[PDB]
Amino acid sequence: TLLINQPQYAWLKELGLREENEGVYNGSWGGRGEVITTYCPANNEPIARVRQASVADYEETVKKAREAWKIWADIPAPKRGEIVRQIGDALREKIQVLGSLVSLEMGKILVEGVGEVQEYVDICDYAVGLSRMIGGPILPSERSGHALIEQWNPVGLVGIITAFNFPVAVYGANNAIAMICGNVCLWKGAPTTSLISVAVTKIIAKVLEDNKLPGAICSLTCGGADIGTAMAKDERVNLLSFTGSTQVGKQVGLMVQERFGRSLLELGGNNAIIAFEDADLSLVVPSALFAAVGTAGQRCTTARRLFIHESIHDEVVNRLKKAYAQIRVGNPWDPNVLYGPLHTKQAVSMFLGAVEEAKKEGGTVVYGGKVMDRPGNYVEPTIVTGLGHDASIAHTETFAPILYVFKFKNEEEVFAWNNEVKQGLSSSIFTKDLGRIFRWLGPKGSDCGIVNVNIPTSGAEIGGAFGGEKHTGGGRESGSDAWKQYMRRSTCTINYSKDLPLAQGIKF
Amino acid sequence: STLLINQPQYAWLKELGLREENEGVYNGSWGGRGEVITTYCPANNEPIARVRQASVADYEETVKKAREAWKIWADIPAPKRGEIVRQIGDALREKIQVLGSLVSLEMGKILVEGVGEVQEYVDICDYAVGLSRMIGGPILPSERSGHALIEQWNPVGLVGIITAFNFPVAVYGANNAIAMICGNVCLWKGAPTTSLISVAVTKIIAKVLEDNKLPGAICSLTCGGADIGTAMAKDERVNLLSFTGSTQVGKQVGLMVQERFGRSLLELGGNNAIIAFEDADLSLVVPSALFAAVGTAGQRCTTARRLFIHESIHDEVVNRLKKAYAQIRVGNPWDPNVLYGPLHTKQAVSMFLGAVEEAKKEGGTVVYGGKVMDRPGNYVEPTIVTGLGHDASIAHTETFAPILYVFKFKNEEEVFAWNNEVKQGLSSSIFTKDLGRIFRWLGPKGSDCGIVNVNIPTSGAEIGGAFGGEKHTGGGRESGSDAWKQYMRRSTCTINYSKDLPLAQGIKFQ
Amino acid sequence: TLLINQPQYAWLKELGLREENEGVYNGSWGGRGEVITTYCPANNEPIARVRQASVADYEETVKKAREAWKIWADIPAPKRGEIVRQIGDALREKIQVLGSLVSLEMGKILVEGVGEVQEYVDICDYAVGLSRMIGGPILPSERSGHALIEQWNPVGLVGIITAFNFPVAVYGANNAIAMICGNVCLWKGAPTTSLISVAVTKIIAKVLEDNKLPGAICSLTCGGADIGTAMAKDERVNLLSFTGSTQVGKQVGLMVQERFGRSLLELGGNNAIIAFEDADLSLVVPSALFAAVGTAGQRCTTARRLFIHESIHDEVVNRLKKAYAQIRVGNPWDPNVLYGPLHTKQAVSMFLGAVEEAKKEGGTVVYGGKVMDRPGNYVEPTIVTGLGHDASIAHTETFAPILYVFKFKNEEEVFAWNNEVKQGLSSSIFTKDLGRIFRWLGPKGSDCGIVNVNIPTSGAEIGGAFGGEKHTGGGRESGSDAWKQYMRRSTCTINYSKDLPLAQGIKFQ
Amino acid sequence: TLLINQPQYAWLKELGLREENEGVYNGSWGGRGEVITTYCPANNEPIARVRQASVADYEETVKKAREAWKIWADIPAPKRGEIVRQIGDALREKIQVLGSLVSLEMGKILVEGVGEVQEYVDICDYAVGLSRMIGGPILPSERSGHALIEQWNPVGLVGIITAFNFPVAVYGANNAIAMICGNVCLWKGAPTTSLISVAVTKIIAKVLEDNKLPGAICSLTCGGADIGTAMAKDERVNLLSFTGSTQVGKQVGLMVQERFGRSLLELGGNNAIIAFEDADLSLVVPSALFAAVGTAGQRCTTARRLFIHESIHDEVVNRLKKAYAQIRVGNPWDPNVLYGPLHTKQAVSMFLGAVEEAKKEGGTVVYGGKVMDRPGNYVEPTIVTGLGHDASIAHTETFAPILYVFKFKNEEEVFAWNNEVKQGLSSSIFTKDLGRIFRWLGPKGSDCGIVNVNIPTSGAEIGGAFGGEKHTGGGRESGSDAWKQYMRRSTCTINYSKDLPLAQGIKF
Ligand SMILES: O=C(O)c1ccccn1
Repeated sequence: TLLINQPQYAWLKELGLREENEGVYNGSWGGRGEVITTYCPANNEPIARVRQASVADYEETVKKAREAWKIWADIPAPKRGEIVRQIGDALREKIQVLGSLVSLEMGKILVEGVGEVQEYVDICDYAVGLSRMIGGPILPSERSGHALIEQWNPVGLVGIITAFNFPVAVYGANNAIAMICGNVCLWKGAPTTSLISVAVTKIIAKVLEDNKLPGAICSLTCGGADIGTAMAKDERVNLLSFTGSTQVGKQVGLMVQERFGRSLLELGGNNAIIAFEDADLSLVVPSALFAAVGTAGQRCTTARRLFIHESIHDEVVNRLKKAYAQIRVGNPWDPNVLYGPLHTKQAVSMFLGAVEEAKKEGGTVVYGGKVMDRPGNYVEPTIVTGLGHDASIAHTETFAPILYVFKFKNEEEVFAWNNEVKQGLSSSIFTKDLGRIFRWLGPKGSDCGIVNVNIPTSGAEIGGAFGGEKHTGGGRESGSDAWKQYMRRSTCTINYSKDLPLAQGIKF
Repeated sequence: STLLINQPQYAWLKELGLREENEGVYNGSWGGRGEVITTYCPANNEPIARVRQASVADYEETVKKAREAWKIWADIPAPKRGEIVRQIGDALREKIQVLGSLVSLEMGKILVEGVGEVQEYVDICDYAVGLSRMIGGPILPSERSGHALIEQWNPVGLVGIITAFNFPVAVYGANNAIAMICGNVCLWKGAPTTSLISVAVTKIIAKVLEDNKLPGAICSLTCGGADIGTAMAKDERVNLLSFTGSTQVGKQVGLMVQERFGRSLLELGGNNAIIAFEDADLSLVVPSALFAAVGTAGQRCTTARRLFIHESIHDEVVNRLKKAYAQIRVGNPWDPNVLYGPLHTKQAVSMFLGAVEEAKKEGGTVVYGGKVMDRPGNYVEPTIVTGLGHDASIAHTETFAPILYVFKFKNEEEVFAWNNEVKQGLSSSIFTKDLGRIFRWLGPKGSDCGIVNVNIPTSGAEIGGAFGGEKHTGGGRESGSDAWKQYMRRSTCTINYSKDLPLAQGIKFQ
Repeated sequence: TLLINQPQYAWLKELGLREENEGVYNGSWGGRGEVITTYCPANNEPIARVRQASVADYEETVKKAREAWKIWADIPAPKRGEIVRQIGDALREKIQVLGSLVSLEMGKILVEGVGEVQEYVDICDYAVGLSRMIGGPILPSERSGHALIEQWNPVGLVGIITAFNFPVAVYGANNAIAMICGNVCLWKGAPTTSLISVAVTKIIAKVLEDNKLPGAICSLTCGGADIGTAMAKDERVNLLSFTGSTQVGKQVGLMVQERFGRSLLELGGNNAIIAFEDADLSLVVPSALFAAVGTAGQRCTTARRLFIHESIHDEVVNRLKKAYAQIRVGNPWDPNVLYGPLHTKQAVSMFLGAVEEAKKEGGTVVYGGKVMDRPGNYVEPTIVTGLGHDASIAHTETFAPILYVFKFKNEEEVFAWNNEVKQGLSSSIFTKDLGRIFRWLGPKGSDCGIVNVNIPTSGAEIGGAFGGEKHTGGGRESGSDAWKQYMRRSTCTINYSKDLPLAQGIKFQ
Repeated sequence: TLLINQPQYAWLKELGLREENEGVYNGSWGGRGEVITTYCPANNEPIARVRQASVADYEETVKKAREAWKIWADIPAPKRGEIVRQIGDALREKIQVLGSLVSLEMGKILVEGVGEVQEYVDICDYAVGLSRMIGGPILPSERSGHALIEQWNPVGLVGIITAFNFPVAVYGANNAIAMICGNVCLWKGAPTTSLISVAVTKIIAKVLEDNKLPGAICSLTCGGADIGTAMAKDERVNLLSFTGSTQVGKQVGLMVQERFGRSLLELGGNNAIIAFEDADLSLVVPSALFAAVGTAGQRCTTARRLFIHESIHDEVVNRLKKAYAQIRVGNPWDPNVLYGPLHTKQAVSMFLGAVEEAKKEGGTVVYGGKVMDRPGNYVEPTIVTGLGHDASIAHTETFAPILYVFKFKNEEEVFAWNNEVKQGLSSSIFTKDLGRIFRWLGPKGSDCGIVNVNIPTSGAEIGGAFGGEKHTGGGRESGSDAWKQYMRRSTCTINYSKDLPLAQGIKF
């Protein structure tokens, strides 16, 4: 009955999962909330069960995490990095089976499930180096006998709320950075990826316990919106990193602002690719396909708007069509598959509604647009032509593989059309024009947090800060100085003299 | 005759271009179709001059003109924008004494502090000029052959700036100089009771812009009250809103800006503590506490309001503080060598009396001061209260009045906790010679504030570092370090200059 | 017969100059060495005289500079920055008359003279900001109870030797940066630009004295090779910044290394411009003209090699010839003059020798190649085609306006030819190809300190670090973190605890 | 008679060592130069033999390294970091046996041998993070339509000459950083630690080979002064990093400067500890012992001068004497051993000469001063009192455990006494005075590259740049932005417009 109780899936026990799993970890495993069953999206069969957090579970866990912080903040940052390095090795030891679980419970293809674990592994290695580097400048005081220094210290407890579509890597990016910065973490993942959240936490818990560290340093409280909301309102959650829908994210942002907390918001995108007349069409067509259909269109960075110069529009559309027809559909863990199911049946319903609404707004389905007749949550990847750039359905983010195609003529209007949506995550132009590229990157260019040239909207690397502007929420994760969001800055002046000169020469 | 600006002894006000009635809207053009306000001298309760504030149409027209000017301003390279800011710096230098005198007249702080406040603006202009050659991000090594990876920084657009009465020049200036070199345009709304100062500052800046053939709306002014501030917080065209003011109002500003996914920079109240350990140099403690507590008549966000003294030295420090308080020269604040001026409004005087009375109700002892002074203007005695518990309600209330609550302590850990227990988190100071204690105060179990000082008072930051607080102080930073990043938007940019398309994390998709 | 005594040169007195000028400043003005007369290269007439430094002058000045350092290093960097700001203002007030002196004594046209002073003004502005910023990171120690910080402190006395061709801005860039970093300076300029060194030193001296600072913070000892050799051997000169010829610079570098001092070497260039087949020729032709004939070809960053793709070589050469013919020649202070004299008579002999050797090596002089028949050191700007890329004359740096033009076909061979010389100062390519640009900026591209795209090889802005690789000497000036060359780094670990955790977990007890 | 042929030392074969080993590696192993035998300094028995490089070997190896660079420089820096990370893992796998070999062939005790490999491991970790970080700023050009960027690129071939006393960690610090910066390396170690050089090179060669990279990326040419001099004069060695004697390093710097190459010089120190009257004597005494007798006084950072305030001089000396007596002498692999032999018999001769000269200069040997009666190069750790601060013998760098102890009265004079020597590496004060600590760190304080408070002169951590000033030569290794010495800076202006504005507004 349960897939975990079948021999074809026995590899699941290599992650320590069983028929019913505790979904609270705070140094002890438990869970007194409702028992959830998660299902495989490729065939709608139940996998295994997870005991979620009650409100009392949440309360005790927050309290144990903050107690653990007293020990953890006293550990020198490079020694904290050593813990994160060992997390990276423990992920390496299980990268194949953990990525297989991502494919089974979430539904993305195996190379992407494994790639998502690799992302976590890479940010661990990055964080280990950062743990010898984080800090601020010593600055020259205008005052004799005074030192001026910028200090950075952990904020305390970092709550981390993640979404279904990257159930490993977003948590990992938040976790590795927050840890070397001296914070403790509390994780609430998507309820429909509870087994993944448990498996990752099992890997981390062993590293902590092997090092005789309190496990609440990386706490887990599986649950739904009630846990998410409690975290948003909890003054003891010093920083709340939220990855999820723009609609829920706005309310998270407001609840955290109400209590003068700190939030890091990673919200939706409505990302555009723009192909100018001089673009390399050998580069445009596969870039569009990967960015539109990768992860069955379920990335925040998924290419949802394709603008093509009038001269090459019909040619690119025809070529994209013949390439969609060759997409290989099947079970996401089957090794010769490019395209798996959507994550939920609700997502199929939303996809179907968006398609029919695109038809009612005057669009033409030139490829796809049908729910597939097969077990699971499969839909056809879809191309829609003929809508105006400001069509209501086009300015809506639908987490589904629907690509809206538009004509354009001049650079100035199409830069404006890129920027006219409420979201601001990723953006790509394809062109060879040197001038046009630097204008794209400049103040009158793209307004997004990711601004790419001759590569698609998705698949960034960990060395840079990841996030967006406008309704994408403003937060950054991973690289550059994103670590600063997980710490508090102090500006510190130390008088080591016997005099008291005042700034600006004030003679009191 | 009744207006100060029409008396010959205050004729120096006209060196700032101020007249009997002044336009309070600037956007390239001077206007003001809203209410006319009269601002008053707190040292003698006489009216100074009038300002015609912004109507709603004025605000609407100014936002549009600023955003039009941004199209031109954003195309000027940063170093050339720095040259404009450098010229603003020179303009303030040439007016520093008479502008500081106006700050003393309309706001009420003493002359060395009014001049010192203009000096901060001059300092931040100098800083921003060098920064205009420096702002940007790293070129990073991509993991992909044939790709570049670069972090770009670009202006957010229109920066709205809302300021308070108690620093009517320096807070605007720190926001303005940094926002300008970062390629933003600005829209200023100051405290209505310091409207002449806002007008005078904007006349200085507008001349530099116009002399450089630039659209004046780059540094716009819309004088007005809470309805204008509320419009700025609700306006999607205001890309970043920097708000300095009360915690209560700032919380509502932050919520409104978050409601529209705007950006906000919040600089709210403090309840700042000085802590003197038993080993402290008392010859640094007593003068430092005096300046931090009675400076600006106790009306700074960074004013010391809580003084923790080790039990072994509590009585002696209190006695020496009392003797120091009695020495303070009181007078008109624009008079050189005056050390103590009036509170900004009559209401503040009443709230001073209110807090003193509540402090007595809660069991405290007024060991010095506590009364209004018998003279013209809004003068109160700088006041010292002993005997309250550290958790007394009146001691957890920011009041822009010169009242210092003094507490005893014994142990390091408890007094760090008492520093951290309040809702605000702006500034903090310990006085001690102990090396370990100092690094613990600066560390993760030490002060939770944005300013963490050792052997100096809570007030008087230099411009080279970032300025701001944590917790209910709102989290914004101004001035130094990389505070400039709050005025720009980061983008992480990958440029494929090859003929292949390898994907991150080595993912194969064919 | 001195120019300074003629009515039309009376503006020289606005710089405090007179008939015979003291060439030593250390708080007081002096000079007991040989008196030198400098001459205007536009008419070979004498301008004025400078009393140079004796050994006793040099000895007394080094001692005074190091005594002043005790005061100067105690002044907070932002307060030092305020001094540099006032130097910037005193330069702005005299920019026209100082530019004019640069034109008269050095010989570059007035816009470049004024523009060189502007460089110094610009870097003052930059340094004022830097004075609030210089320092190092606080780093996380692996040891509990320990702080780990990087401190930066001045080296002490910075000796600065400069050349004739940029007699203001190279000193200025070293000066502003060394000053905000807490160092005192000792200047020895080119003897043929002694009046410019004196006039600059007078402007700075007034600012120091006006601020009640000891004037030896910016000391001057005008002299020849004897003073520069003394500086290179002097253990009291903590950093020697030397701008000049590769030959002299190599010996300076050795002498400083012999005594374990620090040196900043800014030496010669043999800079190439490369025009690919896809280049905007409306960009190539004016860019090549400016880089090759600007300052009469006497910049270290002057373009001396021009690589043009085979397809466009003849078209570019003809357009450049037509462009050379339209250059306006005359007195460099006269309006709209774009080309003035070479700096010395010796430079004119070198110009002629290089051209003869060019034809000997098989070259073809397609334009110029002769001295002009007029007073001063005027030579025709010259274009030579037909040499191989590795001809001897083309690998030698001659401070004369001679442009060597080469054909190429493929990108990899021409990148290599850029890199094949001993110098490594500046380089430039003209192209629209996005991949070619990033390869030129990458590890298999240009090996130079300055690597440009669609602009010539000369005229840098101050925001970045300036200098070259290979025989150019490795030093950097002005922008980015060039300031670190003027300071010493310390790595400082502070135990504030009551324990002694050892690094790498070594248990030794 | 060879220890490697005794079954007692069979653990050496875990490092791939044999009776006769190849001392040249460039992807293949060889060596046509003289065969050197290295000896164990604790018993003067021969360990094994190494075939050193002939000049022909060196020429062949330089050429192969330069060709390998063309491949290596094209590998993206993060992927170069992945190679270094694997090098770090390969060292972890052999840390005990490699640490034992350091103790056997060099002579330091086992916790320090192991700890020296740990330095290398830690710098690999650090460099892995750096590999995603190295580069320069994008700057705002004053010219419209222009970009201004600071690029950093590899210099090419980095020659690395190391010394006997840290035969692993110094090479490692140079190697890990140079690798991620895109350089190839050529290593010439101390002839008397040739077996250590081969063993480290064997570990790195396996990683390179497993990753299908040319082995000459980390070349080795074992040899003496002829190889070292060829490297210093070789224009193909773009950067030469030299750790060693001040006398030899001066000639290396001159030879490199003659050819306009780059050199990084890490030379000797004459390092001082200063104990003020308010110092915690419980910190002072152990720190002085570890810093003075650690590694039998053979570190470049060894404490050789101890300045004690007059009021506490006698009590500190007496307490140090009572402590030196409890130093445990034995073989450097025997357990609980604090103190081993000197590296050579010549070092013993220099030791006796220095003790004899110190006595003739008026010093009193208050502890030690004599050769130990046992096999190997053992000498007693020695304390000398009574000398003036400028005594001739105290201003020699004798690489042996002799601590010269001086009195002082005032801060200004003893700071000057710290600074009066020719070397400028490490320095340390013990005090509680805030004002004195910040003066020591400031412009009138220590003139050294390492400036410590309440910790001794040795044992620095990898996060900061390591090196000294004055006759210590000025190079830096390891942390902060020391990576910049291994790369070349370029300032790059890109005109993406159709206009030609000149800098400073010059109209031509
Ligand atoms: O530290 C202070 O008192 C603060 C500084 C910035 C402007 C307002 N006042």
